[PDB]
Amino acid sequence: TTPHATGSTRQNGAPAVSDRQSLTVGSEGPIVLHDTHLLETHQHFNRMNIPERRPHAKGSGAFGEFEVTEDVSKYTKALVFQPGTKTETLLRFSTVAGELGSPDTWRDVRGFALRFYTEEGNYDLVGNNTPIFFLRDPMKFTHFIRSQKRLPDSGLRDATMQWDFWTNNPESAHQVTYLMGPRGLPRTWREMNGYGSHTYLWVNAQGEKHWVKYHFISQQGVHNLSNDEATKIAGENADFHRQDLFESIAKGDHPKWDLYIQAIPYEEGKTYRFNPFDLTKTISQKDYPRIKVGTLTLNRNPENHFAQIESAAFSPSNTVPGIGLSPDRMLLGRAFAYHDAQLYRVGAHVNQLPVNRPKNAVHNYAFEGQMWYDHTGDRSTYVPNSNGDSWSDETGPVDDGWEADGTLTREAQALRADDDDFGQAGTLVREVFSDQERDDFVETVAGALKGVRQDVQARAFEYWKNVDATIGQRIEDEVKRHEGDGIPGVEAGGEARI
Amino acid sequence: TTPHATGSTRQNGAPAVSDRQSLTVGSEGPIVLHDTHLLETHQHFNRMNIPERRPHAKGSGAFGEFEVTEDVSKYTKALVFQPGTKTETLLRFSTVAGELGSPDTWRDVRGFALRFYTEEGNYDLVGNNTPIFFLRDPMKFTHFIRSQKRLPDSGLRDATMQWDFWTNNPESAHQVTYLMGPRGLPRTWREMNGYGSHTYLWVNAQGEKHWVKYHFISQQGVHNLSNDEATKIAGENADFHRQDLFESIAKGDHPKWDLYIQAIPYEEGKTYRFNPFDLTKTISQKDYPRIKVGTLTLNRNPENHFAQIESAAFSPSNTVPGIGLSPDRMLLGRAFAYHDAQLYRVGAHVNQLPVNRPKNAVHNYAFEGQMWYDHTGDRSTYVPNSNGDSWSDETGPVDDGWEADGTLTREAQALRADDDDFGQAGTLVREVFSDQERDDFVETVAGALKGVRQDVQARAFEYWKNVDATIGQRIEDEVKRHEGDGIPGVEAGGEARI
Amino acid sequence: TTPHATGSTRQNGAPAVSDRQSLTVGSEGPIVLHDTHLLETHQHFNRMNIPERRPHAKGSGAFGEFEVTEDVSKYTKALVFQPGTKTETLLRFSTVAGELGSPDTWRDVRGFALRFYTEEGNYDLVGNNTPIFFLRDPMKFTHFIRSQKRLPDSGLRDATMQWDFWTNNPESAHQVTYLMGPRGLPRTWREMNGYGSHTYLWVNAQGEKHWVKYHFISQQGVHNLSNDEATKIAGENADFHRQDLFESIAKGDHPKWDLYIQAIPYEEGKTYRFNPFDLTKTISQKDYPRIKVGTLTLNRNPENHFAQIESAAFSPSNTVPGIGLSPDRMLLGRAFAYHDAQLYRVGAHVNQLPVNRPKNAVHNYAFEGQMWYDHTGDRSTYVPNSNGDSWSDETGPVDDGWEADGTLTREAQALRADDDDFGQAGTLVREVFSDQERDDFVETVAGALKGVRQDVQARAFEYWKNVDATIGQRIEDEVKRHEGDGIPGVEAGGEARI
Amino acid sequence: TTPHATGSTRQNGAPAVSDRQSLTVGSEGPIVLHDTHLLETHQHFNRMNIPERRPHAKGSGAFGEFEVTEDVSKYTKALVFQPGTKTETLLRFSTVAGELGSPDTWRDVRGFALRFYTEEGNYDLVGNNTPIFFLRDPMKFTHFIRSQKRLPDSGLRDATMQWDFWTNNPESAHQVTYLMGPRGLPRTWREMNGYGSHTYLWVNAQGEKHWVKYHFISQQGVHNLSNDEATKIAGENADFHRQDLFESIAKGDHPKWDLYIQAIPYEEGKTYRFNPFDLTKTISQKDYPRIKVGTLTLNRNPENHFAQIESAAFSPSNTVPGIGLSPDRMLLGRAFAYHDAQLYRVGAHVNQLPVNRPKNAVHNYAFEGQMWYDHTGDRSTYVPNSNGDSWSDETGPVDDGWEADGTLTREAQALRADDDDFGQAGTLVREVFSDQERDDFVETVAGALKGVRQDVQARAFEYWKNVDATIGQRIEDEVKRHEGDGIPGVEAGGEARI
Ligand code: HEM
Repeated sequence: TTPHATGSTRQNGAPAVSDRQSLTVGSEGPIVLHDTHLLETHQHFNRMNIPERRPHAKGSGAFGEFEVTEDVSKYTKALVFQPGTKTETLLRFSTVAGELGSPDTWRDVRGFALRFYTEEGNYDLVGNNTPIFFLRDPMKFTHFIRSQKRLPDSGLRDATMQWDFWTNNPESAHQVTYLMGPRGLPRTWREMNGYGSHTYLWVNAQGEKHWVKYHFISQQGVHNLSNDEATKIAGENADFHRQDLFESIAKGDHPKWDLYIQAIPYEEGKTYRFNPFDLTKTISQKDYPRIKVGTLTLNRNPENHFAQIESAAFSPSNTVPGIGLSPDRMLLGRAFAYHDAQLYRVGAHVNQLPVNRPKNAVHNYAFEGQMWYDHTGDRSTYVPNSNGDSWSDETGPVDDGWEADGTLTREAQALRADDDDFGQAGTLVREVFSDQERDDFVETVAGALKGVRQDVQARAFEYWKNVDATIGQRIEDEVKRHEGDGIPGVEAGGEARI
Repeated sequence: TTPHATGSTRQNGAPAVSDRQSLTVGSEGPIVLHDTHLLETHQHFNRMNIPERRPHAKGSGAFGEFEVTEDVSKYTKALVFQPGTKTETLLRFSTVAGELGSPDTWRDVRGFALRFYTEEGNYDLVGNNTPIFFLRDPMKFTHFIRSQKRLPDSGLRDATMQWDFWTNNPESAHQVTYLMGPRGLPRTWREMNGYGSHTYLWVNAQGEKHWVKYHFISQQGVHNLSNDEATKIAGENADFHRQDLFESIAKGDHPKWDLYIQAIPYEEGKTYRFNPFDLTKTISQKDYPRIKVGTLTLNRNPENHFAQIESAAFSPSNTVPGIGLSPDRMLLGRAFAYHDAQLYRVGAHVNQLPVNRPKNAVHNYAFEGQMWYDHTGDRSTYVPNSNGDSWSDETGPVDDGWEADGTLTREAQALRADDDDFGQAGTLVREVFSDQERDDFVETVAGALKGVRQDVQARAFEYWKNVDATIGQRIEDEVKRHEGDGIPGVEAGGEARI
Repeated sequence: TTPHATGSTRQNGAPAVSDRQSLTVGSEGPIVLHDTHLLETHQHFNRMNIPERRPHAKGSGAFGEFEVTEDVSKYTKALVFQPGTKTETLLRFSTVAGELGSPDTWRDVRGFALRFYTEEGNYDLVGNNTPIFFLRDPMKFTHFIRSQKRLPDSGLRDATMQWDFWTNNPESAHQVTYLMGPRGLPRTWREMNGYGSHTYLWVNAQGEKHWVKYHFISQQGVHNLSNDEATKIAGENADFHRQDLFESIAKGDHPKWDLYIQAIPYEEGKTYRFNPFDLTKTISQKDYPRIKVGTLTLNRNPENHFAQIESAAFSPSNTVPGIGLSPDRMLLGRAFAYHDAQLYRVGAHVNQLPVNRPKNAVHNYAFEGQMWYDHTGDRSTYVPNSNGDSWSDETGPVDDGWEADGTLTREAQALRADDDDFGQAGTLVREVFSDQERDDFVETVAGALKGVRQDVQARAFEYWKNVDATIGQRIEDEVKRHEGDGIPGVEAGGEARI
Repeated sequence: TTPHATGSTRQNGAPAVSDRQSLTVGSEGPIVLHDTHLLETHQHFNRMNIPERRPHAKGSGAFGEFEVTEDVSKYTKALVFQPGTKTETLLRFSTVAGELGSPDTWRDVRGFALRFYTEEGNYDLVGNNTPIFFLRDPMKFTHFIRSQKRLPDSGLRDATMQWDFWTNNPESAHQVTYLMGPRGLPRTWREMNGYGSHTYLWVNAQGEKHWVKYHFISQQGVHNLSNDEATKIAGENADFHRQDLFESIAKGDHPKWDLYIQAIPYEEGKTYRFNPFDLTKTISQKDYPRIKVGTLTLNRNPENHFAQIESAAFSPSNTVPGIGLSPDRMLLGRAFAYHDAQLYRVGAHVNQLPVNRPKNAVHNYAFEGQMWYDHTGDRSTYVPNSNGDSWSDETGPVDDGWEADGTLTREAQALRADDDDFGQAGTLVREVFSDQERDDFVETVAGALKGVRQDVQARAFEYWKNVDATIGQRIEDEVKRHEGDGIPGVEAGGEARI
């Protein structure tokens, strides 16, 4: 306490005098321009909001730990996955389409964004609750997300727009099937699996390469809500998932996931009968079984949601030695996009905020800019230099690379032996779902098509029949009778929609 | 169509070639850095979101017309209110606390933001659906809004925080009573009244001054939802109000409001038994009756929600000759705050966007800055100048002013004869509400207090007993039995809250 | 060093691999999109620049110490000025009109911006190298600065614009005389005086008030350059002053200034024969003599110019207990303007950057926003609260206030007995300047008028004759003969100017 | 004029009342918070400055016209270069290293940024006044520019840093030779040549490809200043080039350049004895002669420098059909970097500002964002769509592409038969320069090395001897005697430098 303290300060540390009354000319007079405490507090209030994420605006998370319990050193040299290693983590969960204040229990994909604070940098595995996605080229991603959001005139979400996009981009079928099935509505984030989705590259100490898939299997099981239940919860508690996570950890109920990988030898990646670089494809566990790595535990709530969760900036570009990207076009687009969005959303120095700083020493050739908190003193700004300030200069083929040859083109990826748009979705509907799940699926899909413009409905019937003739007929019959579930978060029809 | 057209362009107008596939080295190869269409489209996608309004993030609106049907020329010289004048309008409706994607049917205040595109500038009457507010000094406003939003650790709304603030700021009682009563949940925006809330100054052609209140009385009546109904709708259709407005106008059902004023002679403003400059007070219609002015009709939907509604920037500083502010401290704070927030939210040149431009010629001493669309050529940048570029230089007392005298102070406004924190709220509960409304009010308030930390509940009981001894006891009895309604948008208790 | 280190890292702390070659498909192939090190480094490079200050863009500074050597406790309770106190300082010097890369030796005002890192907050005394300024109302300031900068079409500085403004605002005469005299061209920043210019309020422990002027008298003396010398230096070394300061401190030659105040009793401020609240007036040292306080020494160079000097954010609003503002309209405008500019220039959290943080604990009701480095955990966001998080709530007249009474008006300040626009300037020319200084002054002013549009020249002759009939005739005679010095930084005439 | 007009307005179009006095409580009282005209004007003034370009901050330009006078339709299908076509242009000239207010006559590269407003989009040819550059990989560019700017502690330019960079990157020799020769100091922008520097791709109507170099040969000749003359001018008139251009056009003296290309058949690009994709190499005019295209005339000054020149945003990504990029790594980096910098410098909608809009219709899949002036109404936001809103979907090899094959690598480009770092520079010194130019060159280079740290000087002597043994010895001898010219804009040595 200072001699003239009053209970709080202005931004310069001087006593604020009052947090409750403005500076006026007498009790009845106007406010004066030089009420600097009023000005500082209001000008800051007016700049509290930052642009929400696009997509995945609505979310929350927690800190935890990852422990390696198996030996996978033969597949990677990454320090984080070496035998016995324990690493601090941060995980943010999210929906995709909805904005900052939208209900948690809308039918949607969920994000599973995981950071490992490793000894050789921050390693971000930015996943979802599905092993696949709707698209295989990033040029389509902007269109997709806009189709999932709002009409330009009325500002409403619209199933007609969603189905127009999906039916005109049949590569979407595998993921749309997954979304419309039971897993479109997780009961809690604790009761859903996480996946890397993409094929990544692992490189071992000898330079040998494997293509890898990541699977985070919940120790709490996979539990889902019905459309009706999720709708009810959306009204009663729009932050049901956020609350559940925080309360579970606060009570000492720490959720866990076991990490497994699939590991494909380098050369087999080029010849496998499904394209591992096609994000719409899963890789059969019969061909490439899951191999255990270790266990993820979440055990610590944030102390400040905005500083630690909202301001967190995850990026697939945040690889570490031993782990690389792959020829998956969607992943390569992501390598650019996140960092770019974060410069706008948070700032040029987003990676100097405590939650985004690595544990190891950063020695990076970047200087100046707004809000530069940790400056580099008189370090040289150029390389090579004669001043003893180090730089990197490895030449030749990179350890996390691969080969390419061809002419510059814009075209679809070449099909492997068993690649198509509909086969894997079919397999899901026919072989994986139970009878009860198929019944629910029909009611969901028919519901999602209710009120959809007729020409778009007609294309949807052909789309679903391509997935499976029987399910597609069942959906068609129900839509023609105007039956089906209400879908939390979206509807179609009426004068304010297409 | 150009000779080499492909169906769409890049930002420079050159053909885009593809909106569907990225530029790769062969079909199987990586994406190249020089896919400039991928880069432009993604970099723009990443900068689509802007900071949401704080407060009043969730909203929508429509264009319309205001017609003057009475003669109020004796009270004001403002062109917009002269006999027979018809003026184009824009109205945005909103909630207060919730973010961009939050349900429309939460219990809350609603915004009623009205712009008139007058011949002498844009006149903004930025109102609410209540004639009063919770506070009488703008220093408290930042605290209030933060109390209505989320806890810093868990990110949840919390009734304990809301009641802690309200019970420690008893000036809030009049508005908290209004909010907890029937009008806290409008059925539609068409079925709610709008109010200026503040006293404004009107000045006539001779310089005579009146203090005025604005009242917009819905021709559709005032209709409200129950807590249970609003909760159900929040789940089923989070954009119920936005949809209702758009569909009603699209069908030709144009909602109307009649404008009335109360007009207090200048000197009587200083002596009236309730303080007209205290935003927590209504002015009795027995003392100062409502006088009709004209009728507001909404008749045209936006063609682009984001450009015309989200990017609209309303401000109480946007007065026109004949209409001024008043010694209401809250209004004086608002004169600064909106324009300031909009510089951050939209940009320095927010008032050059079409929706925010006036109809008349702007000749303003402001130049340069980012995104300066309409430049001033070689116009002089300073005054006086010898180049024939005009400026303003009226000296002496302004026509929309008043007197003040005193020492610089931070203290509460002096009480008029009948000013207090609780009397008007009481009158509402005892005399205005029906028996059924009182019964509902008890269930609402008791519900809002369920799970609230006990020390804060105890202060709430004293607060409600100060409003009315009988209602306060009824609330206390119900809270002690753990009864009451669920309140859409908020709750208390549990490990993630206070 | 990590096991896989390469000499530098990316922003996530992972090895960068190369700071010298991009990632390509073979040696001859294109750059791939996923060269994330290329992207991070370029995207940061592209965001290194921040808006330059307006005005005072060109500058540099150093750290030092202020030691109180006299007892002025009877005039102020401010901790920084209590007997024997030593306080760390930061001082930035600057010109006014020129941009970031403009020569240091243009004829101009110099800034003298001094921060004291006190035990009760950062106290900023943001002065100039003159005791007066050109204007007495902040509405004119924007116009003035724009007149000192560039024409809207050609982008050139123009003496015609400068004189058009000055001659149409005769309040400018006192400062224009000072600027055109010897002190318009300091040889070094070490060899110029600094001044607070404005009257400030000092309040002692008993609540007694004095109006104060600050004077920083250089121990190195006041030494100036001729127009010809300054022009030569502008070509040979555009950073002459910046270099001089850095080299002098590096060699151990620490420049010093002694601080003196003038102290006017509170009531005498209202009756003195020159208006102490008029920034165009000096206060006679015969009436109110200088009183010594202590000594300022600069002794430490920055380690990083951009982080410590460019990103420094000084503000007259940064008062501390014992020191307040005054009824000087220009000072009251400054209380708002600096903080506002800094939110745009640097960011919302400009006062969390190390150079701008106070030494004492900040407990301020501001939360969230972009680049929030030092978060407040779970501290309450509202007041009063029941959670033990303190706030301020002092009521009544503030200790650094004063009285006012009147109607809202826009008009000139009332004249004291001896106030006018020209008298003090005259006194300077007639009584203070030597014969040689008068001769130089004539050559400077005539030079500054060379090529000026004839109608503006004619008004300038009347202006100078009002200052002093003899000097004004001498200037007129020289201008009519087209004689006079070239003025570093500006000229008039020709097809690209007025 | 409106009935209540006062000579100017606020931003909402209402009369401003005064541009000269603030709103106070009586003449002697404080300024009130609700002086909204003071607030608007100051808040805008505070946001007038935008980040300067990095690099090429200091510049100016003019509009003009390009006329095709020859038939080059066999080489390109680009509309802009078809027989007889006349196209409106905008050209911005600039230096590179210096900031916004830095003198025009520093020794430096000059920018030559040319936009053609074509019928098929804006085509930007963003050149320099040299056919080569210092570097051949964009990873080095950030380092280079930072080396040309200021030391991190003192904020001074430093020749030691410049030479440390250049001598450690010997690829720089060709361009450093050009810069240190006569053409480092153009007398005017009218008296310098412009060059595209890079190889670009031209594609004709049949799909046949040629690699092209652009050369803009001044009809005013090439005229240069001495170091001493340029230094003198830097002091006397820091805006000498800006003024010269504006005055010449104003007087009707319209500067012209003739455009010539070199055209290399596609296959010969891969085998030519100098690498056409190496920006440090010129292509011999004996092997590939210059072919005339047409003439560029500048004939119209800007009406607003800031809106039309400062806010102009040029980009090499702004190609048009018939013109593509090439495998030059530096060009490929530029395709990303400009647009990125402009999003920060100006805004997301930089290409909606009038100067940056194309003449033809833009139909681009980008929506929303700050300051969106020209919205897209209810146009579909996704593709394909069933709503009649067109998109692009060309599949297969692009017309402006080429082939690549290899593994992902970071390494130097493979050498052609006659590629090295020093040979072309030599040829310049030995064969192109006259005796007098060689004498001047020695004095320039020796001057540039004066005061440079001895170890860096020693490396510079080896560097210059590699260019030419005789010139290198002459430079060494002069440096060891401490002789040489002063170089405008830079020096070395002393306590504030390396
Ligand atoms: C990889 C190498 C280069 C990179 C990354 C690069 C980057 C940039 C950037 C970011 C700007 C500022 C753009 C803006 O803010 O509007 C710029 C300006 C400029 N650059 Fe480049 N540059 C490179 C090489 C070159 C070369 C080789 C040339 C000439 C052939 C050139 C000519 C120019 C010109 C003339 C400007 C100023 C344009 C104007 O007047 O607005 N640059 N450069």
